[PDB]
Amino acid sequence: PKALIVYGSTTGNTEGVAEAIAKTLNSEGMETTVVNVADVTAPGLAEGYDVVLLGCSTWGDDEIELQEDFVPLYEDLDRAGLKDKKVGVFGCGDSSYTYFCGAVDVIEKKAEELGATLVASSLKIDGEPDSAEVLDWAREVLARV
Amino acid sequence: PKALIVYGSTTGNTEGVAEAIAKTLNSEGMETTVVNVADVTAPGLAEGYDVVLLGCSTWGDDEIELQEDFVPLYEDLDRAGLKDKKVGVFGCGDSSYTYFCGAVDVIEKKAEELGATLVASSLKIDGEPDSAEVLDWAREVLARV
Ligand SMILES: Cc1cc2nc3c(=O)[nH]c(=O)nc-3n(C[C@H](O)[C@H](O)[C@H](O)COP(=O)(O)O)c2cc1C
Ligand SMILES: Cc1cc2nc3c(=O)[nH]c(=O)nc-3n(C[C@H](O)[C@H](O)[C@H](O)COP(=O)(O)O)c2cc1C
Repeated sequence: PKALIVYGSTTGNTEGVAEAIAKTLNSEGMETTVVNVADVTAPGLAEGYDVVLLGCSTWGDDEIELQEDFVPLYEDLDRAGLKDKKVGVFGCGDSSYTYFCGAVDVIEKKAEELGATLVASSLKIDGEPDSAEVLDWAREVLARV
Repeated sequence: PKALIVYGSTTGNTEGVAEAIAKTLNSEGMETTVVNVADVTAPGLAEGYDVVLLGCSTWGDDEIELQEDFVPLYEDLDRAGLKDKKVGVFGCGDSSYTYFCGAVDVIEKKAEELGATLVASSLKIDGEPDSAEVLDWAREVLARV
């Protein structure tokens, strides 16, 4: 099977989680392409992948701001081919702020409204990722695809 | 059975939806308590209710914000006794915005992480509330009590 990981990341945190997910998936025979969301467009993006993992950090002062590179994909996510596609959502944040990983909830709800199959409960990284939590999430995705 | 309807509303729209839902529930034999979230504190809020309906509009000048009175309830929602509780989420918004009722997305996701049972898909109200849409949702809730 093939996986796509698309991430929005300002300081590299969510990018590092994407890369760590991909290293496991690739090691377990699921060919995985990791791309900055800034470099993709929505139409047909999920077609041809058996699973798509969406990563996005949360920013904004006293608000949920999606990491800015992700917003155009969120706006047009209805064109990506997610109906009955396996999806998982992840992202970095920090529980000292108001809406801890709120972008992850916003993106996961839209995926669900668009008919995606959510492979696992979302991965919400508080601060610096722990390799155990990232690895177990990658194993859920593998088990479900 | 007893229903709690807790709402955050700045211009009265989600308040008016709360009242319309309550009319339905009360006409179908529930004892409904309606409260503005500005007047409550989180600890133990849900205790003794058969179903809890959480209503909140979407604000924020630039991005997603919960209606301001709801924010402290959301932040301390873990104290509200939602584990194994039947919950429904509703809210007003405007689909001209990027994040249409994004406060509903965020509250719904948190309620499920806290172990609540969602009794119905969440109700997202676009602009002026439609009485048929509200009534259909209230009847979905009543059938799960
Ligand atoms: C001004 C500002 C606002 C933030 N707001 C949030 C927030 O609302 N929720 C959250 O969980 N984390 C919040 N964060 C934490 C960032 O998501 C966190 O630093 C994350 O590691 C960034 O990931 P990235 O490098 O992939 O962009 C905020 C950080 C800053 C500096
Ligand atoms: C400044 C401002 C920001 C808003 N932002 C959003 C938004 O991000 N998403 C949305 O769906 N609706 C948004 N709305 C629409 C309000 O949610 C809508 O007017 C609603 O009826 C208010 O309900 P309330 O009277 O219960 O507070 C915004 C409205 C205003 C005035």
